[PDB]
Amino acid sequence: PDMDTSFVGLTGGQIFNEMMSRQNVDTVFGYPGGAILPVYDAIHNSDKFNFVLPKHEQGAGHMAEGYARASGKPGVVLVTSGPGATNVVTPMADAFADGIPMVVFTGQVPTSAIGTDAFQEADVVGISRSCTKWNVMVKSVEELPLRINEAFEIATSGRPGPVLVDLPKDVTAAILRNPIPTKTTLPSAQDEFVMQSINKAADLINLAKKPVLYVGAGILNHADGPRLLKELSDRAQIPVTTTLQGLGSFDQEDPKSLDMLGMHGCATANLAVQNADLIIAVGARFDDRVTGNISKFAPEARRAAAEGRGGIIHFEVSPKNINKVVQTQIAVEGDATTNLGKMMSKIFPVKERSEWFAQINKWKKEYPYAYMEETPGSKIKPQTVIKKLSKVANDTGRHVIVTTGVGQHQMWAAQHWTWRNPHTFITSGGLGTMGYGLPAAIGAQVAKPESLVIDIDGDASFNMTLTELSSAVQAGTPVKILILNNEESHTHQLNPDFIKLAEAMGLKGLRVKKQEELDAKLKEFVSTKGPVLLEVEVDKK
Amino acid sequence: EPDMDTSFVGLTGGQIFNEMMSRQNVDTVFGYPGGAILPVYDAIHNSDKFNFVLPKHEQGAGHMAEGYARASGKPGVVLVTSGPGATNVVTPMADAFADGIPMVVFTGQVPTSAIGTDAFQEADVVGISRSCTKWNVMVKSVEELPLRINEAFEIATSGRPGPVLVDLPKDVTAAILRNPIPTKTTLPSNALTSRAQDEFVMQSINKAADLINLAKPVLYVGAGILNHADGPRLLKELSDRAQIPVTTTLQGLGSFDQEDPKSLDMLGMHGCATANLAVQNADLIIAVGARFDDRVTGNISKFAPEARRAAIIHFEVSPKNINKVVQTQIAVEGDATTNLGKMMSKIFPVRSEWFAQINKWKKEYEETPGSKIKPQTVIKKLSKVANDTGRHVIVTTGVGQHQMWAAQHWTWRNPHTFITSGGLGTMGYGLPAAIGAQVAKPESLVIDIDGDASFNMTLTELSSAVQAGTPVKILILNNEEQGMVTQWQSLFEHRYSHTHQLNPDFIKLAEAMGLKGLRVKKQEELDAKLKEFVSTKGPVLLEVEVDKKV
Ligand SMILES: Cc1cc2nc3c(=O)[nH]c(=O)nc-3n(C[C@H](O)[C@H](O)[C@H](O)COP(=O)(O)OP(=O)(O)OC[C@H]3O[C@@H](n4cnc5c(N)ncnc54)[C@H](O)[C@@H]3O)c2cc1C
Ligand SMILES: Cc1cc2nc3c(=O)[nH]c(=O)nc-3n(C[C@H](O)[C@H](O)[C@H](O)COP(=O)(O)OP(=O)(O)OC[C@H]3O[C@@H](n4cnc5c(N)ncnc54)[C@H](O)[C@@H]3O)c2cc1C
Ligand SMILES: Cc1ncc(C[n+]2csc(CCOP(=O)(O)OP(=O)(O)O)c2C)c(N)n1
Ligand SMILES: Cc1ncc(C[n+]2csc(CCOP(=O)(O)OP(=O)(O)O)c2C)c(N)n1
Ligand SMILES: O=P([O-])(O)O
Ligand SMILES: O=P([O-])(O)O
Ligand SMILES: O=P([O-])(O)O
Ligand SMILES: [K+]
Ligand SMILES: [K+]
Ligand SMILES: [Mg+2]
Ligand SMILES: [Mg+2]
Repeated sequence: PDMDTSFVGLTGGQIFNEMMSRQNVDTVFGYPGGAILPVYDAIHNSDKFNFVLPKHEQGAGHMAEGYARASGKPGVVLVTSGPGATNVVTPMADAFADGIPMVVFTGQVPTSAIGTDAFQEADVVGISRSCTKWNVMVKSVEELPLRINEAFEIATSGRPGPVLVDLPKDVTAAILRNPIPTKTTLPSAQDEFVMQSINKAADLINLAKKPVLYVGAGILNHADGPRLLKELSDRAQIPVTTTLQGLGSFDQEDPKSLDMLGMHGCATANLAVQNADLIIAVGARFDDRVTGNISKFAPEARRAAAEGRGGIIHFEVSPKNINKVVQTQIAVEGDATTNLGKMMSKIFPVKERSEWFAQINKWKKEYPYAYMEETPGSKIKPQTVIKKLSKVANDTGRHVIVTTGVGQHQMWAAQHWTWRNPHTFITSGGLGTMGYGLPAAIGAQVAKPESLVIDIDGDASFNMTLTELSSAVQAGTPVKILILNNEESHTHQLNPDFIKLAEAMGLKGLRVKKQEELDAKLKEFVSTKGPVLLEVEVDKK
Repeated sequence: EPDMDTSFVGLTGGQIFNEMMSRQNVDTVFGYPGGAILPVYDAIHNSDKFNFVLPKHEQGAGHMAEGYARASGKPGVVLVTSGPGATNVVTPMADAFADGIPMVVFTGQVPTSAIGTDAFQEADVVGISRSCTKWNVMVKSVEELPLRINEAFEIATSGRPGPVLVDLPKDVTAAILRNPIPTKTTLPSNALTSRAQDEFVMQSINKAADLINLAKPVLYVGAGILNHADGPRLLKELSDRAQIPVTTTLQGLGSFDQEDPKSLDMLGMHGCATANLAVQNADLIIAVGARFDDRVTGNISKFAPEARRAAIIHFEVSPKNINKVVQTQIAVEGDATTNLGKMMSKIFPVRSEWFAQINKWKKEYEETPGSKIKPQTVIKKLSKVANDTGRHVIVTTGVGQHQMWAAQHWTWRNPHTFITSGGLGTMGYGLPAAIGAQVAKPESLVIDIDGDASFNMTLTELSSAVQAGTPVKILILNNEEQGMVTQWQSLFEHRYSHTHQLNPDFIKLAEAMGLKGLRVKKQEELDAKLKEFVSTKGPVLLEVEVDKKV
């Protein structure tokens, strides 16, 4: 057996510290507590890590999600036992539904006390079983490195997701006395069937006359995904449409872009999909919000399949989701980016699809998706605020990241903003957690310090977690908080004075009541150095 | 006909739910809207038969419900939507579970036909809340709705009270009851025994009643005694008769008037030193509605010397707790209060060497003008000011040093007046619990003695207080200068700590939320601000800059 002694003499806390470094972790979100003290002190006292403190553990969890989605790295959360652990359940469930990599470490009462109704003792492993890909309770310090490495491996492989590691106080406070297996300290057949599927899929794409790329979140789980997607779209001249969670993976300013697909997407995108002979699904799960009545989804693709000249190709990483909603002609199992890479050289270069694009461009100017404009001297419409802010943001030339709350403003943000860069739309889709906006924006800002981070929030959503406003100031994250306030069966909620709230929290507050002041405020909003909140009184829902 | 009930035929799940709440004597519901719970939400929200309290975050709803229950004696009813709505009430359920607080949580769920398909906002709530509820279930059909509701309330309020969860699929609550259902399933499972039951209990009651009289004793009373209306009343009678010293756990505070000369006050490590000794200088420890927390007896082995010989009576309700931590001599299973009445007769009226011994031990155990303000002084002065109003006063707190100071330096007199998170110790509990308590006792003066870090956890509920019209008095003992994490300290006792959270301007926050804000920086302004604080009509927040070296 290959043994290692480099950790002998250290405490669980220092080992934890060392393991984070080996995992390339430089940011940790969390809140202190007695049970997690040994680890907290180690991380909090090291200048090797940036410890971000929220005002509520839920904040830590959502901040970690924002961090992960904007960086591509797993979000690390550190909290204490009992209430500390239960306060991160929503964020774990949220991350679980959206497939976001997150590693949650929770302090626990001493192993000797487990199952005695000790103070702040909770069956966290049991509580988080359904909202984590995997969880475990470290039983001894020798086991610590192993569990950490497993946690990171699982959280970042297959469909990314959250994992939880329960850390008993006696275990993290103990000192490693014995050497441990070297393997456990270092990070991390059908191979033929998959290669066959890649060939078959290449054959279908080369064969297609009116193909469509239906792209989702999966393409963002690899740094080169968006690049290879563009390459494939250019090489075979294939129009590209994305899901809500796929926004940003393809430049919407590109001529081949169909924009968002679904009951809330562009008519043109929905048409291309209903008329296509081949649909190439890349990192998307065919949600009914996208497909509509499944039995009537992609009729021309079905016909092609029936006649042996098309159908549906699905690049999926999870075997469980293959053929789950729709029967597919071909399924390429595994990482979408990797497989698109292996398939590129097999794709026949297509000079043009004049007819297909003619029909598409015809629908574009035939169904110009536009909301109901605003009548002079009247309540400001939210879609307008978004279309405009998008322009103002764009004029700065900076990299822009957008987070949102949950509600009507969420869909408007998705629809009326012009997406161009990957990892720039961070919204809660799977679970739809109100209050996500602010903390996710803070975490995204910590991940991309130079980026302009905007949170397009709703008034009710914003109230859920507005206490994190002071956390933004403390963390030095200059997030731009936009609140589309449409508050005048019918649950009228009382809102605080958002501007006075902001000032009370330590930020600059701005308000807009009339159309004649919107443009100036939007510019000041985006131009302000430091965190700032802008409330725009908008027309009732 | 008592066989089938037809009164609900034709109604929707939502109206049935509405009717069931009435049969359960529910007039208050805390919750937040969402698509999955819409059918029920609309029914409750549109009825003037119920007061629907809206928080800004579901966690607020849960803690508000706990405060409501502890101050009223009734179960706290919570109504939330699926997914995030359900997961946001997990902490409050875990909190209520640890402190044995009756709470009925109703969560909207995706249609039964969609269960297990990863539908939008679908969560295995029954699985998530299994370890933090006494019982839970997912209603499968509208005919089953009345049954589950009655079971939920029965379980939440019997044995050791606790939280229960009822998962409500949208299609089920939106459906209309077409067929009749058995009357048994629609009648509340409210609350007779046999000679076999009466004898078994009476047996242990007498055996215990003997070991009592035949001894010279101490009452170790806890939260259990407050779970019966006439609980504390019989506690006094049993202390008067045989002249017995009464000591309470943190959760027992208020069960016995600390004015009476027989009060040993609070027990445990952060308790009055006198009590800890009296618990040793006692020949017989009469445990009443307590669970011997290790925080009450660290040296489990060195616990109760004089009582460890001539035979530790235990009036417990859950057999699963008897002889599961400490070792008892006699066990009087069942409701404490009830078993006390069933033992009042067998008690021989009356001790002088007992008091003298204590009074001495007790008689054996401030700030200078110009220096920092001490928390203890704030609490003692506030207790006095509160008392001078003559009103019924209820106190809630956050979690931390201020929690223990509130317990120690306040003078407890009335039952159901100290509402603090002891079992789970949930920071952020103060404000929402105070709002719920206020809704339960509209005429009571409700004070939340909070800490700055704890208060930040849930300060968004401030606007909820204004909206609900609850005139809660929020006291924030801000000691932000000392960190909330100790690195090291002094033996003989300074504290060096780290991790300081940046607090917002509490006064400007209050004003922004719609309340009156007050601040105290110097000792020379404390008394006036305390009086204004308590005298202000409407919700008000008072921040007192306190010494970080206390
Ligand atoms: C009222 C309402 C309206 C909505 N309208 C729309 C709409 O019009 N259009 C729209 O798009 N959405 C809409 N949504 C959102 C929608 O419900 C789904 O949440 C979302 O579209 C799912 O997107 P996704 O498939 O890209 O991501 P996910 O649900 O995260 O699924 C990603 C898929 O990719 C797979 N995957 C992950 N990583 C990899 C990898 N490395 N390699 C290969 N595969 C991988 C996953 O296993 C999974 O199958 C709406 C929601 C609501 C509440
Ligand atoms: C920093 C800190 C310091 C603390 N210091 C102290 C301290 O010094 N002293 C202290 O006491 N606590 C202290 N606590 C609180 C402590 O952790 C426990 O939560 C508390 O002592 C439990 O009190 P209890 O047993 O009275 O109530 P519970 O924990 O609620 O237990 C009640 C018991 O009574 C039973 N019961 C319930 N209803 C009935 C009924 N109707 N009839 C009969 N039996 C019934 C229950 O089943 C249970 O066994 C502290 C907490 C913190 C965070
Ligand atoms: C934690 C949580 N509670 C409840 C819901 C149900 N819900 C979905 S959208 C919505 C209202 C959103 O209001 P607001 O944030 O103001 O946005 P708007 O739709 O007005 O833009 C609610 C209550 C939810 N998604 N999450
Ligand atoms: C939700 C939650 N997170 C963390 C803890 C750990 N914790 C216990 S006391 C405390 C600090 C309390 O600070 P404050 O509220 O300001 O009170 P003080 O002790 O200063 O009076 C913390 C962080 C907890 N009990 N609950
Ligand atoms: O300080 P805690 O984590 O023991 O409450
Ligand atoms: O309104 P929701 O709960 O369906 O998002
Ligand atoms: O309080 P500190 O340790 O974060 O500076
Ligand atoms: K767009
Ligand atoms: K006292
Ligand atoms: Mg709104
Ligand atoms: Mg404090």
